[PDB]
Amino acid sequence: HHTDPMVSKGEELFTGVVPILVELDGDVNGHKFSVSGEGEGDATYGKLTLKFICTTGKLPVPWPTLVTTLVLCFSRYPDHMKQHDFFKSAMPEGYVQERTIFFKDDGNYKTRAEVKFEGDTLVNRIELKGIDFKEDGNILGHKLEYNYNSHNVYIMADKQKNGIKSNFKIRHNIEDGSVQLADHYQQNTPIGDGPVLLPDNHYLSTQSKLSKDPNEKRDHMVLLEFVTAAGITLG
Repeated sequence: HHTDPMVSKGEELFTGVVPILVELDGDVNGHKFSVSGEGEGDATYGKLTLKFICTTGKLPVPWPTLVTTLVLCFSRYPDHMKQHDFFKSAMPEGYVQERTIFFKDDGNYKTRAEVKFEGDTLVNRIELKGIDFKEDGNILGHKLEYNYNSHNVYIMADKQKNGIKSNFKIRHNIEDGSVQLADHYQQNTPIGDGPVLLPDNHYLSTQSKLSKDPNEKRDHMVLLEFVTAAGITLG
């Protein structure tokens, strides 16, 4: 029950708990790897629960560096901001999410993902290419703590592309107390030709907890993530 049928369409796709599939194929400095993830999203609470498995053995980069790569349609948009929810409005046909992630004093990830429904399942299919990493650096050397700092991300409309853009900084904690900066540049465009909601500037607030499955012998990450939109006030 929103007065905007365009909003009603997206809210209906995401009521209740929605199953999620993630499939990633990566290549970082010639180390090829794959990751499969499964879980559930509950967009009413901006809540995601996912378990990822490296299906090619040991992950050649640290799990925290892949959190942002590995479904913003599950973000909680407050009622007064639902007319700005691009991610759900592009569903079910979906959207393309592209990033370049610059690791300060190290290499970069380039990622391309298609996020869309396959039946009732929300699917995130990703290709990742990483180049120019130091083989003894914080990434290829696995020197980052297994956690994730909370942060806020500014979202802007990209009118020319009928989508959105976002640039933001992730600070990964290094095992010695320092931080490893990951500068994200992001763009999202609809897969379909139909209309989407293009947003006013706002931000997404995110918190993530990383854990392990004590019964799991494959290299894996359990992820609990909350994402909530904010920065537009209800006067």
